Amino acid sequence: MASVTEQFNDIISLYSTKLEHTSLRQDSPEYQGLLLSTIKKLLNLKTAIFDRLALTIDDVSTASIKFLAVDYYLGLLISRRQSNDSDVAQRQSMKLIYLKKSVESFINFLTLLQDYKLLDPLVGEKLGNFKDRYNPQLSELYAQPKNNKDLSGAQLKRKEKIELFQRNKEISTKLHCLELELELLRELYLMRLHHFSLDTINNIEQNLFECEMLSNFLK
Amino acid sequence: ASVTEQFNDIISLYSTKLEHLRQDSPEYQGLLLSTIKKLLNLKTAIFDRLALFSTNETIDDVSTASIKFLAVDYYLGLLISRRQSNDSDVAQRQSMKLIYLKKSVESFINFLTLLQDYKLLDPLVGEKLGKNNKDLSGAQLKRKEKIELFQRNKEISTKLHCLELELKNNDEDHDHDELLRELYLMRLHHFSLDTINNIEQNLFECEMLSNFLK
Ligand SMILES: [Zn+2]
Ligand SMILES: [Zn+2]
Ligand SMILES: [Zn+2]
Ligand SMILES: [Zn+2]
Repeated sequence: MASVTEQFNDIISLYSTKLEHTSLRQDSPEYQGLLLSTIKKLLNLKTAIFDRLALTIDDVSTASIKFLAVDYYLGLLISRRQSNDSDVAQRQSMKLIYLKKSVESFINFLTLLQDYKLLDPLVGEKLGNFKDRYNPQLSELYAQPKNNKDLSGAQLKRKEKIELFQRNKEISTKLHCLELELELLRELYLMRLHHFSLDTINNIEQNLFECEMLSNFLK
Repeated sequence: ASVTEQFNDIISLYSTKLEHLRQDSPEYQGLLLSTIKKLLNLKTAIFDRLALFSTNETIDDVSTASIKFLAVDYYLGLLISRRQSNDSDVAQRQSMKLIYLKKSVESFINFLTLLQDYKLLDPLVGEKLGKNNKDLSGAQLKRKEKIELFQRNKEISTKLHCLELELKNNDEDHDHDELLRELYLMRLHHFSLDTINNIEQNLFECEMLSNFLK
């Protein structure tokens, strides 16, 4: 519906202008209220595009390429949800559900790019390391030091992080020069997905760590 | 019975049953509490009664067999770290945990101060001694992967390892008292790193808990 592109564009704008960063309290009903309706809209859009219109990357028309990011944006929005339930257990437990759902969306997104043979092999190696795609482990994303003496383990982790970081910076700069230069459109859209897939690894790490940390306090 | 025998038993209890199965259990928390109580009473005896470290002005005035007592505050930090409420109410548990972590930090800092008093505190440790849940978790993550910590732990562990072997390796039947003492003091150096570590972990957890309220 309406068009799908305009709808997507409005969603992304709400995200960038009001939901990515806020000056309001994140537990505020004004913030969560807009966040929730945004998500509801994006979920409706996914159904419209993927289910009802039912849309190789050669096969995708230029303006449709944007939509491969719907799960990315669901990832980003969902990780930001918070409950205001008076019940403290319920509100904390809900947070874990949000982080779980955010990560699932993020994984949907990578899996989709992989299905289109678009996935940076750096990102794909990480995606592949999940023994259970639906139960992904922070221990599968990077090598982790065995203990607090494991210098090699820690140096290996730093090596893998630095490689993520450099690659992310590289694609960010390529995306940046493309946006500013704005035939190029198609390249921009593809580069944008590229930057998203790298960003995703950071979000998946942060959410898995954050989830594990907040979970211990409920145990 | 004596101050020194009470200490070895407290430490042995910790190492065997309290350091690492079932932590929410009344049985574990019961044993943790009695051990903390014993250790606080031993603290009163050595620190206040005997005044061991207020009356021996220099580290060399402390006997080798009494160097071990410097770690009292260290073990109190550790024990207190592991205290948990088993109340059905989540908010009570979490607030009770906040309190414990705050009290474990106090002991740990007490331990470093005491090492500082004896001019034994490592210069790096010394300068360490003297935001929502997403940002805290983010910050923790990056701190936890800093190299300096692992490099330093590796070093001290190998120094420790070699000191123990130099102590044991003794076909000549020499007096290895100077080495024994070096071992003990190095072990406190180790503890001091683990303390800075634990203090950060606790402060992070304590800040996370505090967020849940504001
Ligand atoms: Zn440029
Ligand atoms: Zn989770
Ligand atoms: Zn050696
Ligand atoms: Zn605190």
